[PDB]
Amino acid sequence: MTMMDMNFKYCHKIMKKHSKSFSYAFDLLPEDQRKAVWAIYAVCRKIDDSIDVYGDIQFLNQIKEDIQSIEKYPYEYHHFQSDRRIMMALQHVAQHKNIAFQSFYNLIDTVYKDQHFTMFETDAELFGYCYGVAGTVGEVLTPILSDHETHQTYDVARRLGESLQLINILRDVGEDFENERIYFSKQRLKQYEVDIAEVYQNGVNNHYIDLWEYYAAIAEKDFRDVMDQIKVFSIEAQPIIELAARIYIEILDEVRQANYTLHERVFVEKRKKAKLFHEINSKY
Ligand SMILES: CC(C)=CCC/C(C)=C/CC/C(C)=C/[C@@H]1[C@@H](COP(=O)(O)OP(=O)(O)O)[C@]1(C)CC/C=C(\C)CCC=C(C)C
Ligand SMILES: [Mg+2]
Ligand SMILES: [Mg+2]
Repeated sequence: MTMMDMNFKYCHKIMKKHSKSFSYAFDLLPEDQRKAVWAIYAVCRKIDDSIDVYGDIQFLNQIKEDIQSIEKYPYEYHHFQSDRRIMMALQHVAQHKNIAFQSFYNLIDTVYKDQHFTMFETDAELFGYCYGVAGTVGEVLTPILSDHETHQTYDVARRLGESLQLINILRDVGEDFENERIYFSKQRLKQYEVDIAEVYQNGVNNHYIDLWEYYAAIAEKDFRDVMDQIKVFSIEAQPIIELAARIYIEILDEVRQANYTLHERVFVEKRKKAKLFHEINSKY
């Protein structure tokens, strides 16, 4: 029951706490891959949460320097500046897998940027943001969840990450609005004649529903194209990745069934998640 085990179990704790869908899915991987996913998760979570620690970029620059120490000196003992437990585990993972460190740097730049948030002019900017926050995560995970990483593998993984993020945005419209974030593009908002503030005030309508469903068709189409290439991923990871996706896809029906409410976070019941997994296991 070693010190390293304790490091991973802490990372596990962070993921079960914060990520109900992805926890449920990725914990079903073999031990060595699921532990690698916990570690990558906890690093990404620290990066995403780092600003509201003091109020400024301090903890974030520490995280980055810790990651750069590992990249540069993967086998030396580091006195980590941010979170020792998470960084020891990432270092362990890096000694065994070809981590794309530039994908973590991309994620971190995206977090820096989001301080001076400004709304996206076009869907092209929005999709670029999706890459920064979530495509990158797919990239980091690639060597973990596939046997032989090629460009096709990274591509599928990126596309998956980016559509899960688009689903995320689609679940959290109202919550995001309260935090003075709107993610739909000004182009697409103007086109559908939608003022998010107005809809947060007055309830949904046919305009907002149409704009919401525009982006949903994009996420679902991207989901289907990923599923068609599921076989880039190792045989053990295939069903797990399919479940993670299906669960997050189900969030879209949850939004619908709640009439596109901007005043709560909808969710897929645990008992539903198990149903989807049952469904997926028959196939496999
Ligand atoms: C490392 C791992 C599993 C996740 C990343 C953990 C973090 C925190 C990243 C910081 C930026 C953020 C917040 C991104 C959003 C994750 C959901 O937020 P979370 O808060 O956990 O859950 P929920 O909002 O539902 O409560 C997201 C949608 C990206 C999901 C992308 C995946 C999974 C790659 C798919 C490709 C393959 C599997 C090849
Ligand atoms: Mg969360
Ligand atoms: Mg969100």
